[PDB]
Amino acid sequence: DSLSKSPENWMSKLDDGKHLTEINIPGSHDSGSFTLKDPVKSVWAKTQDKDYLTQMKSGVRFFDIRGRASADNMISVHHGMVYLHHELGKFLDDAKYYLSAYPNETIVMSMKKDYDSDSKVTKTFEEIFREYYYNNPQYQNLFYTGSNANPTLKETKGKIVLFNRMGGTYIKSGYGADTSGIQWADNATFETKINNGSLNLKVQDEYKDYYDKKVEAVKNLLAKAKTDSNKDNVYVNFLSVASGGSAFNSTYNYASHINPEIAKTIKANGKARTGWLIVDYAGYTWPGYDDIVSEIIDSNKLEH
Ligand SMILES: O[C@H]1[C@H](O)[C@@H](O)[C@H](O)[C@@H](O)[C@H]1O
Repeated sequence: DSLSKSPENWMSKLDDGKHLTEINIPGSHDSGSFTLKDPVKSVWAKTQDKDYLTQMKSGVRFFDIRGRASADNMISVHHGMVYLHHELGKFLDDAKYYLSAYPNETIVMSMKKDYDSDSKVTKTFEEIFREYYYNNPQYQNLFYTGSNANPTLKETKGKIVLFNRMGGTYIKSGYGADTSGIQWADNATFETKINNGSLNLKVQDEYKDYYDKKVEAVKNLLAKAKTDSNKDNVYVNFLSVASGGSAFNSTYNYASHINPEIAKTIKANGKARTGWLIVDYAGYTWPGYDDIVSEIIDSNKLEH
């Protein structure tokens, strides 16, 4: 009866009546850094080792896309300064390709300008994205354009939904899609209203935390999500941290220690509300250890 035995289609099995906030959804942090292959330059920069398409087969439905405008018509996928060797449009095609395959899955694409734009560039990153990406003919059916604020799965089945960190946007469909974007606190657990007071955003993004204070920070959010069945609260709980949490040698190596541990909690809680977990090294499982993504998936309640 376990849903994650087949990660490619896990959503297609939920109740399309559910709001997407009410859906426990695994995500990858810094989703497109999988292209890094210099082991050295990789110690903190690399956060994933699969590609989008596998992340997807693997069960990942929240992607943390970091972008930089390198052209008025182009958004580069970056990790700060570090160009990650593809274009925004690399992600969108693979995703378009993928929903196209598993049409009853939905993806939440977060889009945050991680770096200043190149000198040629003139249009703002939001401008750049509203114009040449969201409002583009090629991606026309893919982006949820829906009127709703608490979008249902039924509504967004087959659509890339926006979790927008671009700031104020002239886009009206997705999460915090409105003129005042989403205020995000630097390095903190914090709460805000988005999409014009329709939804509350409760985030744990304490990315600077030392390793034990990180872990306590995710558990804290997870203990909030668990006992909150309000549709109008969205939870995004970042399991990723800087510097290995000051406890480890590499983001990979840090990853190896948080995920399994967080996985144990989630599993302890059984079928409860957990919100959206953003993990480094999504879909990587160490022999013996619980898998955070799988547990995320199996924490959902599906059929009575
Ligand atoms: O380095 C951090 C980390 O990538 C977080 O996941 C992101 O939310 C922050 O914006 C960023 O400053």
